[PDB]
Amino acid sequence: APDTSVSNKQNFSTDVIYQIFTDRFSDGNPANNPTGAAFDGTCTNLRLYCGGDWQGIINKINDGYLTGMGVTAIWISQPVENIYSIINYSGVNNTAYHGYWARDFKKTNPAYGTIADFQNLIAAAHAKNIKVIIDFAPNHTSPASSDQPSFAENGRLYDNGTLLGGYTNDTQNLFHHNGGTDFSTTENGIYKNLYDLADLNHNNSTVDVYLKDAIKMWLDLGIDGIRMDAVKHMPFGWQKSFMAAVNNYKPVFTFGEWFLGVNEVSPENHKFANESGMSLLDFRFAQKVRQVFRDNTDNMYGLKAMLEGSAADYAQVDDQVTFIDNHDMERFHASNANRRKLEQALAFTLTSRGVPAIYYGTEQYMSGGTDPDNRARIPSFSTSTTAYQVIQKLAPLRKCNPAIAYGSTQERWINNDVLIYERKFGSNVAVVAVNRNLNAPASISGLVTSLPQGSYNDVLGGLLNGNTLSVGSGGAASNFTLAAGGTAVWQYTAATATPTIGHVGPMMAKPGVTITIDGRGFGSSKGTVYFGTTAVSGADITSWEDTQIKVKIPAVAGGNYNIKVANAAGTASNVYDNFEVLSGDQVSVRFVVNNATTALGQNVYLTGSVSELGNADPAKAIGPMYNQVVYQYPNWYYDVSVPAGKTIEFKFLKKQGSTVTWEGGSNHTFTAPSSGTATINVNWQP
Ligand SMILES: [Ca+2]
Ligand SMILES: [Ca+2]
Repeated sequence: APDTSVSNKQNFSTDVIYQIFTDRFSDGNPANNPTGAAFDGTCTNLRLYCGGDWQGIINKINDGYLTGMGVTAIWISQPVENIYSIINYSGVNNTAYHGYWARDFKKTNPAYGTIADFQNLIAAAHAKNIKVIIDFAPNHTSPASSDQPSFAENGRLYDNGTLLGGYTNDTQNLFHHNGGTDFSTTENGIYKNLYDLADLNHNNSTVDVYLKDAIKMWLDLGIDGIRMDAVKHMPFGWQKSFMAAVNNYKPVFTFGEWFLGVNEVSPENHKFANESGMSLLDFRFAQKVRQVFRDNTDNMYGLKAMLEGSAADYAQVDDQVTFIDNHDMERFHASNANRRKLEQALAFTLTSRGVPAIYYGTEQYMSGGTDPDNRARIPSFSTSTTAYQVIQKLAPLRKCNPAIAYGSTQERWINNDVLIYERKFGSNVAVVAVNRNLNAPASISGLVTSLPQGSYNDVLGGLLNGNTLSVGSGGAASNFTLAAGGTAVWQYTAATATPTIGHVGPMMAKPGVTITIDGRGFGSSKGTVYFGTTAVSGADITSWEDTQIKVKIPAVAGGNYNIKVANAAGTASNVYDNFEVLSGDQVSVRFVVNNATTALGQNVYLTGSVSELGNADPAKAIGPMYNQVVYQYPNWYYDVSVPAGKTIEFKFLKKQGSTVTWEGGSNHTFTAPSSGTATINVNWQP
C-alpha cells in the first residue's frame, strides 16, 4: 500500500498523533468503573479514577469527533494492568489512573477494558485510518518501601497472575536497591529509584526475558507504535536490545520520553535518539515554541536557530515527536488570554518537520497547572472551536503534500515577530508565514520562494488572518501585508520524476528483517535497492510502489550502511544514511573492568570484534563507562547490546582529550548468551 496507508507501522511523519489520557477522555462503559474511594464520577478530584475507558474512545472514533479533526493516530495510556491500591501521599489519595504503576505487563487494566475491548479498539480505529500508539513503562513497577511491605503493593511484579516478586525480600534481585535518585548524573538517575517507584533490574535474566515477552503479546495484538516511558532512566545498552527484540520481530514506530528544560540541549539526548533505534519526544522543539509563542522568552531568531541546530543534531529529525504541551508541562493555553497564540503554535507544529502530537483537549482551549491540574476530563466535544478547525485544515497536509512530511526546512523571511519558512520535498513546496506580534501587522518585501509563478490561496482559508500569495517569476513574491498575529499557508504540489526517499524504518535490524522505504517517484515497476554497495533486486524485494518499497535486509555484515534506490529505469535516488544492520539477534550484557585507574578528563571505553562494539574503531568506542553506583571506581561498568550466541573479542581503552591509551596484551574473549542477560567481569591488562 501507499506510504500514506494506515498499514504503515514504520512511518508516522504523515500522521497527526492525538495524545489521550484514557481515564480523562470518554466513559463509554460504566461497568468497568472503579468503586469506593478510588472513583470520582464528577472528575472533580483530578487524582482519583474518572472512568475513562477504551469503549468511550471507540465511541468518539465512530462518532466523527476524532476523524473530523483530521487526526490519524492515537497514543493511549498503558494498556497493562495497574495496581489497585489507593496510595496516600501526605494526606492526598492517589491512583494508577495514569497507567504507570504496573503490576502485570501481561494483563490489561480492568478499568480501561478487557483484551476483547482492546482488540475492539484496534479494529475500530483501523477501520477509520487511525493508528494506535501505546505507552509502555518497563522502567519501574509501582510505589514501594523496602522496610514496609504493607505499603501499596510492595511494587510486586506479576507474570500473568503468577507472582514474580516484590520490593521487600528481593532475593531474586528483580529490582534495584541503591536508594532513590537525585538526578545529579545520568548514571545515578538510571540505577537508582525514581521517587518511590521500585526500579526494575533489567540485568536480571528473569526480568529481561519477561519484559521482552510482554511487549510481543501487545505486538501481536494490533498496536502500530509504542511510547517508551523514562527512556532516560533506563540503561541505554538494554534499551537497544529491547528495540532489537521488537524490530527483528514485529517492527513498529517507537519513540521515548527524554525531558528537556528551557534552553536545554543534551548531547546525550542526541546520541540516544540517533543510535538507540527509537526516536524521542521533541522537548527541544516544544520548549522553544513556548518561549516564542506563549511566554515569549525568546524571538524568532531563537526559533530559527533551534530549527537549524536540531536538524543537524538528530540523524533522523524527521522522526522526533513534536508538540507544544503534554502530561509533563502545564497547558499551553493560559486561562488569562489570547487563544491566537495557541492556534499559531498549533499551526506552527503541524506543518513542521517530524511527527506532531496533540494533547487531548488542546482543541478546546484547556487550562490547568502542572500535573495533576493538566489531566482534567475533556470539557466538551464541540467541533466549532477555531483550534479544531485549524487542526481540521492543516492536518491532512501531511498525507497530501510530501514536502510537509519529508521536506526540509529553510528560513526565508524573518525579523523579531515574523517567520516565513518553506518545506521542500521533490517538486512539493509549502510556505508558512507567521506573525507572532499580536498588536502589529507586518510588511514583507523581498521574500523569495520555490513556488512556481501564479496565485496561491491561504490553505487556512484566511482562518488565521492569512492572505492569498502572489508569486511572480523567479519565485519573488509580491509585497503583501502580513496581518497582526496572522498565519498563512500556501503550498505547491506536483508529480516527482526521480526516485526520492523521505523515510526508512525500521532504522535498525538484522539481516532478513523487512524494512519500509518511503518517498516519491519510485515508479510502479520493481527496481533495485542498494545497501551501501550491495544490491537488492528480484524476489528479495517483497513489494514496489511509487511511494513505498518493501525489501528484505540482505545477508550483509553488521554495521552502518546507506540506503539508495534505483527505479526500474536505473536512475539513482537520494542517499539515506545511518541504517544499522545488526550482527544478529541481541542480548543485554554488562561489562566489568577492574583496576582501571585514571586521571581527570580521562575515561574508559569498550571496543570489540563486533559492529555492535564499534568493530575495533576507537572513534566508535563504547562509553564513557559508569563507575559510581553499581560498581565503584576503579571498577568500571556498562551495559551493551551484543549479538546473541557469538564469541566476542574485546579490549578496553582510556581516553583523555583526543588521546587514546590502549589495553596491554591480547583481547579478552567471552561468549555472549543465546538468551537473557549476562555479566563479564575482567581486569585491566597492563
Ligand atoms: Ca468506565
Ligand atoms: Ca531504571
